[PDB]
Amino acid sequence: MSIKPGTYEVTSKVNGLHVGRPLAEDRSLLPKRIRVLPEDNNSGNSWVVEKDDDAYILYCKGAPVAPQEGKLFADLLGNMEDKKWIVTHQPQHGENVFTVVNASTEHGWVVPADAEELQQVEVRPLIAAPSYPPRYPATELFTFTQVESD
Repeated sequence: MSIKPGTYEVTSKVNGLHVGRPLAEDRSLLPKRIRVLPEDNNSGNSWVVEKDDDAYILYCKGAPVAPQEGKLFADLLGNMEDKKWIVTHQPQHGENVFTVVNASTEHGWVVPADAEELQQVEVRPLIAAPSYPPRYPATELFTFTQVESD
């Protein structure tokens, strides 16, 4: 698996849309949904990927992301558990394509095939064709494209 630590733009293979947080959110410290974004509402969504021992912590607009009740959020308060992710290259699906699977829950990022703009990214057990290598549905695949920073 693994991925080089650094700063990345992330898109869903389902629709090519960026994943992250939109321009406008409440001023609360409530966990913020990570979403499929419209093309006109996706700036400031270069994720930071940091190695964390054997896994990765993934920051969107400076907050680490974590699963809760089967959905993906940015943790603004800091009390969310399960912040480590296994990020694995799936070269059979393209050069910069990855699955993202929680290191503790074993559930991975999923964008449903019929996701709408602004819909929240899910976190579910991943499924794959029993082929060699396994072939993942696009709903579980993400393109991580290294940027510079900001």
